[PDB]
Amino acid sequence: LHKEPATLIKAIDGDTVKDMYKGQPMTFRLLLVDTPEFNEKYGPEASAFTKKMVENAKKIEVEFDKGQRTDKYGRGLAYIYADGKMVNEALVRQGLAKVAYVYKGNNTHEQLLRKAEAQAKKEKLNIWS
Ligand SMILES: Cc1cn([C@H]2C[C@H](OP(=O)(O)O)[C@@H](COP(=O)(O)O)O2)c(=O)[nH]c1=O
Ligand SMILES: [Ca+2]
Repeated sequence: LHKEPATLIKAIDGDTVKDMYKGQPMTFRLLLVDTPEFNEKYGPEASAFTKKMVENAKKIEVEFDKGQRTDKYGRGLAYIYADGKMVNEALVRQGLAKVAYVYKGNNTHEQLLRKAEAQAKKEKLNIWS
């Protein structure tokens, strides 16, 4: 896998962000996670966490996996990095997302994320509280 450049257009919610990628706007859905909807418990906290992480970064990157790059809604499927730190992993490590939507052949970072989930659970953080 490799990181590619993008620029934030707009944080959307805990697991979606609108970035410009190769000069075109697109909405990215974070691989391998599920944050609560805004209307749900922890949903606002997830949205706020992702927003601050992407808005504060000097450098946003996208990393596609080995399989599907868009989902059925035309959303990009990627791991997103903010100054080198993976947003997907950070959300899981803080108990603000579950590991979810693990489809075969776009699951390169599954075990990293699962390791983070286990530690969030041990710490009884947020969703695990
Ligand atoms: C994360 C992810 C979601 N999806 C689709 C599955 C779900 O379809 P359904 O909408 O039919 O439930 C939907 C969940 O995304 P959200 O959690 O953003 O709603 O996105 C993928 O197809 N591939 C992915 O890697
Ligand atoms: Ca969601």
